[PDB]
Amino acid sequence: MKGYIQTVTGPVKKADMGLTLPHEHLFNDLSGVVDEPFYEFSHVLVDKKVSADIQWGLKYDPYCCCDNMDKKPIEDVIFELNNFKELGGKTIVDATGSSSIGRDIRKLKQVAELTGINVVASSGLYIEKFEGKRLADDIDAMAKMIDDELNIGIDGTDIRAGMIGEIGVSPFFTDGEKNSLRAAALAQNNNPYASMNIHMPGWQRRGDEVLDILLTEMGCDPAKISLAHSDPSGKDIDYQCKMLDRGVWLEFDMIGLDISFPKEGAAPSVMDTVEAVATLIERGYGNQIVLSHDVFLKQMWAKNGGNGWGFVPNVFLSLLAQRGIDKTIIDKLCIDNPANLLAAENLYFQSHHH
Amino acid sequence: MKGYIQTVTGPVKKADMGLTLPHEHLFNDLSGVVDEPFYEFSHVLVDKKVSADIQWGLKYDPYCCCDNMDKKPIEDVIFELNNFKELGGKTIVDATGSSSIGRDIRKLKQVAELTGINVVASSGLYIEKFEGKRLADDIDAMAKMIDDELNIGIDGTDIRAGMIGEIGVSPFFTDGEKNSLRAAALAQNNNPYASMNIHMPGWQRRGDEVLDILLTEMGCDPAKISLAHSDPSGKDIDYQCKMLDRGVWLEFDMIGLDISFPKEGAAPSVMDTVEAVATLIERGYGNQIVLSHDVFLKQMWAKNGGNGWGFVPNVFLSLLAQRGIDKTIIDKLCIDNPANLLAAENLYFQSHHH
Ligand SMILES: [Mn+2]
Ligand SMILES: [Mn+2]
Ligand SMILES: [Mn+2]
Ligand SMILES: [Mn+2]
Repeated sequence: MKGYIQTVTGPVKKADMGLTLPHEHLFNDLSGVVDEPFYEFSHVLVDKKVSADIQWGLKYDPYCCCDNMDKKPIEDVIFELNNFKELGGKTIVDATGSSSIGRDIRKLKQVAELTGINVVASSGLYIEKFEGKRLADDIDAMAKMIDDELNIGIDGTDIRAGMIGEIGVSPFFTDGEKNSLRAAALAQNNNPYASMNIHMPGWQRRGDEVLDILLTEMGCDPAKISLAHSDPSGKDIDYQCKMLDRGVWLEFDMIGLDISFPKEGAAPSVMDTVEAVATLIERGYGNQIVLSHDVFLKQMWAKNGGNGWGFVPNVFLSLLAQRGIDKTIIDKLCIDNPANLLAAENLYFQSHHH
Repeated sequence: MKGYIQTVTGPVKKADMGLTLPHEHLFNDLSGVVDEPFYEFSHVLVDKKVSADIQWGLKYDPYCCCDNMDKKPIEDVIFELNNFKELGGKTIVDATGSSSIGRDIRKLKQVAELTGINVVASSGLYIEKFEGKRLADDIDAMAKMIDDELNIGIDGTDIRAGMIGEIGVSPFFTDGEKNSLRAAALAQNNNPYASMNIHMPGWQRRGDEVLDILLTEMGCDPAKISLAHSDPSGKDIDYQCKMLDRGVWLEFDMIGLDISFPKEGAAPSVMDTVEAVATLIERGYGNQIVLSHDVFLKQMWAKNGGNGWGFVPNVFLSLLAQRGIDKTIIDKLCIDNPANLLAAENLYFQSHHH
């Protein structure tokens, strides 16, 4: 009851969230993991500024380009956000939950004030590759940190997070990552409105072991848990329905990503995901799906020839409609659904303790 | 023997062609078939100038945008060509073979002179949708026209074509289109160095009936025939090998196209085509494959965030190398192969008659 989201400028009631994107990165910095150029052509990308003129290459080796991986200028973030705003965009979640990946709580507040968009910050440790020993801390300590960031503030400020995540599960699902997941669960069970977004290794099928921890062991409310990067398992209907049957949300947050990673594999096409999401809706699971773009690289901005933050509510929703999905469901996918995931009260834990 | 290509500034010997793109459009104009906006979002595209900022939409409804479909400014063509030149690009084929689709023989010559790139013009009637009654002419008359454009010149000039094509076979393969194919065959059999490029309905499997006409009926040299738009049949190995076994070239000319057409279907991904082409090479057919981009819309230019004319020799070739194809074959795919298709002498017809 009384569902709401804690934004960077205060609480917003569930009914007031409107068109919402539940998994994006407004301010992140991946500067400490620029990769060496992977291919013979990649060397020319390395020191170049991201623009439309190098999409040809960035779509095959995004991580070799320093600029692509560097901090995001506020001017550029606001320009791209004004795109979403023009379509009736009202709320956006920054899933940059850790200093490991450049969370910038003060710029998030700045952008909310300038644009009037509801901006939700996150708290959560990422994969061991970025976090190192931070995942080896006591689970209670890690949980306390997340609890403080949700209820008191971040980085010495009074600006609070509204989501737990994105919690890092790597393709190696390390013992530290498992510890991190347990800490996130403890924090969630102390915070009646907080959803938990899990970064999944999308080209793997690790959902059952993740949910054995969150659901079976830690006793979390499945309706407050979302599995990120579900997109690359979209052809695997049996796996996806198995997860949905455990009561969690599947998040297709790579819509319009349009990049091939030299290691981890190539992102599904928009049409691939249209078919997956449409088939899940036909199977009765429309009320358990959320959609986003996971903008996390400068190449993804529309001003650079990427798809930006308008693509899901404008293009993808139109594609679903052409595929014959009913308008009533389509209208829920980017409004009611993310509002319920992010803001509905937990059914198992309705008190916040000290 | 003595293989060569007739370019817009004169003959170039086969050995001097270098890095060659055998299927592109430098100057074309599709202004008379702008489609109505297909989707709810498409209306904003209609009157906008193509830029990186509307790729989001043009990738799903390219033909509704008037600017995208209009004539190509020479400044823009030269900028994009200088990209290819920088990679050692030496020769490019404009497959705009008809006034129906805006062939501009004088601008082709202009660009060759300004850039030093060997530019090959084409002669050939397109699909009935564009050509109408022009396909209902006497086959001998149609053949004479193609013969004159190869040997005397185009549009009152002394600038000649060097390729027959792209010959229009629509998804309806009309009687007119069949007539057009026969005229192209007659012209080829009178022109010992001219290759014939057939626009195929790529999401269909019409190759056997096309080749029954060209090969069985008209007696053409299969080694001078290329089937365009083979890309969307790349998963259909049995069909593709059946065509290759008849001795013709398969052209994968949609590499880096990255567009979904609302009717005809979505283009294969670059990685899809990497796998198809690699598997054909592993099957022994590497000497029967050519590669191109089919740049035909302003959205495809690199300056707009498309992949431009550098993508095949830079990115695709690197991808094939990562997939473990041998360098000796990779070096042939964009040099020896297109030179042989375009410039080798016909084995069946070695005299030009009047
Ligand atoms: Mn993630
Ligand atoms: Mn993310
Ligand atoms: Mn064509
Ligand atoms: Mn073409």
